This record gives sequence, structure tokens and C-alpha cells, in this order.
Amino acid sequence: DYDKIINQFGCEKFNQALADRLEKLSGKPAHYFFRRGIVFAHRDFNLLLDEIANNRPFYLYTGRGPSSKTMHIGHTIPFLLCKYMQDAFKIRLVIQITDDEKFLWKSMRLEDAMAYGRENIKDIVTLGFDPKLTYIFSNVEASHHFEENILKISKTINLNEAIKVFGFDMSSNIGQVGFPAKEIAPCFSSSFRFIGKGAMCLVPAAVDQDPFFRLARDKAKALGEKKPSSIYVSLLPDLKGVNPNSSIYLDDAQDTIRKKIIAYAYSDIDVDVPFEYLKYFLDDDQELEKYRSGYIKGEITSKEMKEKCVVVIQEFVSRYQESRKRVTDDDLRAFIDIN
Amino acid sequence: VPVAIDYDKIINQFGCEKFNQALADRLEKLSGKPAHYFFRRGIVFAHRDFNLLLDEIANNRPFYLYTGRGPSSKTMHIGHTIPFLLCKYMQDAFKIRLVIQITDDEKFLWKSMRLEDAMAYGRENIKDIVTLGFDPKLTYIFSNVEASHHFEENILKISKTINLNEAIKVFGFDMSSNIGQVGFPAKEIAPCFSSSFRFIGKGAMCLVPAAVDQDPFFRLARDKAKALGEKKPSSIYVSLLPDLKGVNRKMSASDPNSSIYLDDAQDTIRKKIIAYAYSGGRKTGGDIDVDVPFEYLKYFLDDDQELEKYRSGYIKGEITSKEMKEKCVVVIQEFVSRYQESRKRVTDDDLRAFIDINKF
Ligand SMILES: N[C@@H](Cc1c[nH]c2ccccc12)C(=O)O
Ligand SMILES: N[C@@H](Cc1c[nH]c2ccccc12)C(=O)O
Ligand SMILES: [K+]
Ligand SMILES: [K+]
Repeated sequence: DYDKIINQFGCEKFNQALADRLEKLSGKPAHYFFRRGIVFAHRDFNLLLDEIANNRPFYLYTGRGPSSKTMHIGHTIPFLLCKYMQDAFKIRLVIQITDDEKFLWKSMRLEDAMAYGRENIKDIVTLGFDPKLTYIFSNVEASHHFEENILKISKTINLNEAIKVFGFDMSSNIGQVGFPAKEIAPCFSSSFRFIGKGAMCLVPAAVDQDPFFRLARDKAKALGEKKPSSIYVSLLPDLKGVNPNSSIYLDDAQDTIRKKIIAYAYSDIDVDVPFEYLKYFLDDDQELEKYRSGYIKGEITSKEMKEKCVVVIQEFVSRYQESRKRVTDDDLRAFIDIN
Repeated sequence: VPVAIDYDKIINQFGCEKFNQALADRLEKLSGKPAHYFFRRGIVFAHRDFNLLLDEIANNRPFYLYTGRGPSSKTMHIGHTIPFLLCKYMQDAFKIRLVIQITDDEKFLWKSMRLEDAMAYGRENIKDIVTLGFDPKLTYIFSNVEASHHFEENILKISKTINLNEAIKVFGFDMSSNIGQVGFPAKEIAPCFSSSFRFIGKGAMCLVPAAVDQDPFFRLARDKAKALGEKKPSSIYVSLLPDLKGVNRKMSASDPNSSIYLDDAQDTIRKKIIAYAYSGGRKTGGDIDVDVPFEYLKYFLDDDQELEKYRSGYIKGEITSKEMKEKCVVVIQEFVSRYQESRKRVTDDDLRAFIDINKF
């Protein structure tokens, strides 16, 4: 229930007026995420759209927390949204890899969290962001470049707030408690040398990242910075239709994919996982529409739905692996270089 | 109580060991050279595991010193020089490394200050410290803001081992504390571990000369040593020089008029001491135990026999309070003057050598 999720976090409901505006402003149709309700919520997107209308530049900011097995396809969603956004407005993108957060939260040696951090970057670079417009960084290694901001953010946030907003308690470690300043800092242009002096930030994130951003927004004025704007993506469910072997991984083979879908995909179009997967990955609106119409009229079977989902997901992973196989460890360096 | 302090109540309220003359003797044998007068005159009163640091030395194992200063807007008073003098000595006696954390972060995080200022003040305090004349080849002085990231791993590892329950019980944090403050003790703890500095031997033991008010950081550091696979730091504690009325053995300054500052003119030093220094003298021997001028000498008179001569003479009424004050004036005066002429000669080249982690 998406209205209840919006109510709990207290952000705004996304709407199609905002998609039209974005389409109008980009001279190209809004990415289908905005059209299919995958982007369902926001804070101040209108204001970021106003920034584009006034031909002022904005920049994107998103993050990823390590915890490596291979990444699955659900993990690509905000990053795809950033790719489209970068390619539409040829704008800069900063990606935070939270090796520190994963270390501080999970039972994990730091070297491993950092090691997973690097693979996640290789995996993320795969989606083909512009190296001249994208800065991806490890927190452990590189959040000190905006140390001043971290301190400044940290000073404005008392434990009272930290607890209420994040649910810390007497057993939270003092790293966890300090960490939100490191997630908030990249929300401000002053955090990066390579970004214009008062560029607005746009933060595409799982809705569940919101508290960082309501908070960042509350402290912006006190810090003399522009309020970031944010947009939220629904989370792709696993194939059973929920949140192990029923996720679709980025290193799954073509046959592994056809297996997982035929076996586990729950098959009434509001409950149908194969359609839902299609909502997220099938490029063609006229095509997707055929299947929504088709299943609804009973002119298409669950067998056919599964199988169209199969080939679409197969087209996606195959594109991904074709690029992945070619990401050299040299290529990784262009993205993490600050200088 | 002007000079006299119940050192044992201070030692018990913290959980540390008391210093003894056995440890100074051990220090003499091991360095060949005599033990710094700090160790002989009661100024090093408490410690944790100094016997073990001595055992490291005796075992041809290296150690390093670590100490700190939070920068302030204000000129620091001569009291502030005490643990840094102890380091200068320890460094020269063992030709060992020293790391000095300037906590511009802490001062920013705790005070009503722009970060820019804390950092500026930090940079002045590095000039202030270098003045005391350390070995450029063995001393790393750094700002936390610029430089603590070279040990962000240790900060992160340390941060994992300290929960809020503990952070509060130990440091007195509350709901109105900011989250920078709460995380800060990991940053003070980190330099206790040789791995926090690339240029120090794999597992060299740390020795922290400190005000006892700093113990909680080190008790905690020692508690997390095993957790981190690191050697427990040793710690020795200095009794703080009192103000001229005695009493305020705070690193913080009470009534400026009753403290001697590193920028006081010679006549101010005389005026201040003669006017406000509380004396042991009787109405009409002398009461050494409360005599503030003698206490100052205990801290600053680099000559043992001359100290003994004033002590003796005082106890048997052979020396007057005016005379004790007088000698106290000359000693403080010379110390401040040598300090000030040294400050002038400190170039930025001097400074840049102390500041650069690449030197080692
Ligand atoms: N903490 C997030 C990662 C992250 C950091 N910064 C972000 C900004 C936007 C979205 C996500 C992030 C996670 O565990 O996944
Ligand atoms: N909290 C200390 C600063 C400090 C950091 N590390 C230290 C090590 C030793 C002594 C003091 C310090 C102070 O303001 O005094
Ligand atoms: K900037
Ligand atoms: K080391």
C-alpha cells in the first residue's frame, strides 16, 4: 500500500503532472519509471523541475551499501533512474558506496566490506554512466574530502533527533550514531570540488532512505545550503513476490533465468509478479500494454506472461553481462578519481 | 586547599595505579640518563601500565608517545606546557617517535565556533607547540580535520566497539549532545594504536602523557585493545600546575590575573606573582606544603640542588616568602622569555616538516 508508505514517511505522492513537466523539460518522453508508478513519491521534485526550467544545473546523488553476494536486478533500479536522468540532462552524478555503514551494522571485517565496496562499483559502472560526469567513491577511502561538511552536519544533529529519526538505542555503536552525517553530506554541492557552487541535489532512493533526507532538508538552511530534492522508487519484489534462490542475479545464466521464472514466479494482474517484473524492465510501452490488456481479457496465459517476462529479463541480464565482462579494473579508476 | 591535593582520592576515582620511585629508577637505568624531574618531584603521580612500557623498552621493543591539544582562541598558559615538556624529554631520552593530535574537530564540535576558526586556531597551536623544540625527524603534529582520515579504519573499528550506553556512561553525553561529539572519542582513541600511523613499527606500544582528566579515553582504549588485536597503550598522568592562588588545577583558565600566560611581558610575570601568589609563610619555619611559589619551582626549576636549597631553607625559616616568590619570578620569567624568543624563530618551513606525514 503506497499511500500508507507515503503517510508513514510524510513525503509527497508522485503524480503524472510531474512526469509531463519532466517530459516537457527534457524534450523526450519521461522515463517509463515515472509513468508506471515506480517513482511513487518525492520531496520537492517540482522545485528541481523549476531548476531545470530556469536552465540552472542540478546534480544527482545516490548510494549503495556493499554486503556482497552478486547484486540482483532489483538493485539496478535507482541506478537506471540515474542513468536516464544523467543522459537526459547531461548532468553530474555522485555515488556513495557505504562500506563504513555495512561494516558498522553487519558482523563483518572492514577489509571485506571495503572489498565488497569495490565489486559493487564494478557492478555499478556496468550500467554505463559517463566517467567525465560521474564520481563514485568509497566512504572509508574518500568521505574525508568532504570532512568539513560531515562535521558541520554532525554538529547540527543532536542525539535526540538521531534516535527519533533513526531508531538508535543504548546498544547502537557510536559509529552508527555518527553515520547519518556521512549519508547527508553528499546532498550539498559544497561536498564536491567538481560541482557548481549552489547546484540543487536530486536524490533517487528507495523510500526507506527518506529519514536521511527529511533530516538533510531540515538542516539545509542552518548549514546555508540548498535543500536537496528527492524521488522514491518502489522496490522490485523477489519472484515469490516478497522483499534466496528466487532472486534474479546479475550473474545468473540465460537458462538459470528461464528456470527461476518458470519455477518460482507467482501467477488478476495486481498480484502477478511476471507483469510486475515487466513494469520495471520492458522498454516498450505499446508492448507492455498488449500484455496488460491481454492478461486482463484472458487472451494471454500465465504461461505466456512468464515467458515474455523470461525473454525481457534475459535481454536485460545479457546486456548487463556483455558490458560487465568488459569493465577493466583500469575503467574503475576513472570513476573514483577526485583529482 | 592551596597546593595540597589528596592524590589517592584522585587515583581511586579513576581506577589507575599510583606512580612510585621504583618506576623512575627503572626509567633511569633504561635510558642511562637521569629521570626527568617530573618523575622525582611527584608531578607524575598516577599511571596505567607504565611498568609494562618499561618492559617493552627493556626488551629492545620500540614505543611511541602520543598526546593532544584542543586548540583555543586564547594564548595558552604555562600550565599547558607541562605534558608537552614531559614528551620533549621522553623523546630526547629515547630518540622515539611522537604524535600530537590537534583536536580542531573537538573544539568545533563542542564550542560556538565556525569550523574555519577552530582550524585557524589549530594551526596557531601547532606553532605554539613546535616552539618547545621537538625533534622534526620524530614528531608528527596534525589537525584531526585534515589528517585523521589517514586512520579512518581505526576510527571505524574503534567506533564499532563502543555503544551509546557506554559512550554516555563514560563521557556524559546526553540528548542534546550532537552526533559528532558522540563519535568523537573514537578519534581520540585511535592514535593509541601504532597501526594508526603507517610510519610506526607493526605493534609498537603507545605511551600517552596526559592530564588525568583524559583517562576515560585511555581506560576505554585499553579495554578495546584485545577486541582490535592491538597492544594496550600505556598512560602516565601529570598533576596540573595550579593557578597562583593554588586551587584551579584546570587546563582551563580561571581568573587570567592569577595565571601566567605564554604572552605575558616580564613585568606582568613579576606583578602577577608578587601580587597574587599564595604563600606558605607564617605570620611572623615556612609551610612548604601550601607555598605556591615553591610549587611553581617544582614544575619549572630545571635544577635539583637549587630546588632542594629553597626547600630546605624554607622549611627551617632561613628563606623568606618574599625571597621564594623572588626566585619563582626569575624562573617563570626566564621560561616565558625563552619560549617567546623561540616562537619568533619558528618559520613555516619548521612547521611544514612537523605537519608532513611523508617525512618518515
Ligand atoms: N545507506 C544506503 C546506501 C546509500 C548511501 N547514500 C544514499 C543515497 C541515496 C540512496 C541510497 C544511499 C544503503 O544501505 O543502501
Ligand atoms: N580531549 C583532549 C585532546 C586530546 C586528544 N588526544 C589526546 C591525547 C593526550 C592528551 C590530550 C588529548 C583535550 O582537549 O585536552
Ligand atoms: K562546489
Ligand atoms: K604501523
